[PDB]
Amino acid sequence: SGILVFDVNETLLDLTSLSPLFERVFGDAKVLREWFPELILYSQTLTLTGLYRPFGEIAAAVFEMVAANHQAKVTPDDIAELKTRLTSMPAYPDVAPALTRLQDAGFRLVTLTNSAPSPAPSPLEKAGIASFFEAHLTVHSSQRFKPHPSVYDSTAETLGAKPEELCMIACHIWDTIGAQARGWRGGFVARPHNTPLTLAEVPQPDFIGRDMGELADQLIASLTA
Amino acid sequence: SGILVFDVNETLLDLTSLSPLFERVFGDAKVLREWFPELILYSQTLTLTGLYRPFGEIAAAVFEMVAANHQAKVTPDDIAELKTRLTSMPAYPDVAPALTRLQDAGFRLVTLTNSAPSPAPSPLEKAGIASFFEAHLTVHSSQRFKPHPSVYDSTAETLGAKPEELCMIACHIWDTIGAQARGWRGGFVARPHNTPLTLAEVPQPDFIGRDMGELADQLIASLTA
Repeated sequence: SGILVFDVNETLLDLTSLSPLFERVFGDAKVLREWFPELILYSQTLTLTGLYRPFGEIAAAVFEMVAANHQAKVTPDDIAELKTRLTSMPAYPDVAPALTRLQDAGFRLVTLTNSAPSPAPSPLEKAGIASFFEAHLTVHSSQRFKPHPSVYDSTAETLGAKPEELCMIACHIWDTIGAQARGWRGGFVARPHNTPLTLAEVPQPDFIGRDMGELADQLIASLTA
Repeated sequence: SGILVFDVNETLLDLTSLSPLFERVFGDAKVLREWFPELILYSQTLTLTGLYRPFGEIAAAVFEMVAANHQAKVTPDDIAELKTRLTSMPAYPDVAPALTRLQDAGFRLVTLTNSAPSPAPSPLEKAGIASFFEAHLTVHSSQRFKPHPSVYDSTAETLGAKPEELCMIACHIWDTIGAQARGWRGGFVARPHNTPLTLAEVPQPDFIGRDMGELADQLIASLTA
């Protein structure tokens, strides 16, 4: 049927589980929606400038920067808590059922994350959904972050797959744009606080679902059309 | 003496002048600090994937996306207002004095912006500070945004200048990182809600000021130390 390549943080695992840390440190859970795009921004800046550091180190550095920007106090224990929550986000309840149906439909399932290879147990293992996937790939071998082309290309090469066989699944349009620019298909799942970007000559996702169930429905239905 | 290459939006011109629009549309002026990094994120995503649209178009599209993320209504009026405000930000009071001091100390002054060329009068002309600068450069001919190396390289090329003669000045650490990776110096001015990113292996700015006056102190001091 094809190979479905899933983004992990926010797409499969619930980023809003971090909200209490932001509520406490900043007095405002909404700062999550400042910090996260700043993290992605700086990951792309390092990539563009020829620098690489593991994603989690950037996450901590950006948390400290955002703290400083809000004049909010941060301790070594706050950073520890950030690590704890970021590496242990629970799976949305729509995930295990959707992955089950995609497997039943004959799709091969893979993950691809900006996060560095993790000591066991990984975030996916802690969430109890790691075993759905035949491979768990990361940006390690590319030393560059999404949406750099090397990331998708090295993934395709690793899987022995052509672009036409692959579909990148994410709640981040930057990730689907990245994959589609390399000739993959893109499937967008509309997690809270994520919507597509409508901009001329920027590719729109091939599939859109309001949640993982609906996206899976569309992926499965497109097999019979 | 050297050439000082200034970022424009937020660095020289006051981005908080947009706050009332965010207050009206979102009920919360602080959404400025979610939209702006999303805008920079998407500018770098387009650059990484080989796509280009003018910065203002991205700004509008990201405004619409952030609005949708907040379930906030957006009208054509709001979009025209964003355009008007983004092209009419006033100069901070500290700018003209700092530029006068730097010019009188013998520095050559240039601007470099992600923003596309405008018809006259430019935002810098309207703000009354365009005359300090010998050149006004943009990423538009490069069709790539900061911090892509092409931006800084094509700038040095246009000026007929060597990297050792150039210093990038910005309140955005992504911009200084971009320039320093090309062997320019970097000068950071700490505009409200901007602070440096402390990350191993990523160069710190050569010069740091809490305002343009303090940064100019440091630049001027470096001439005879």
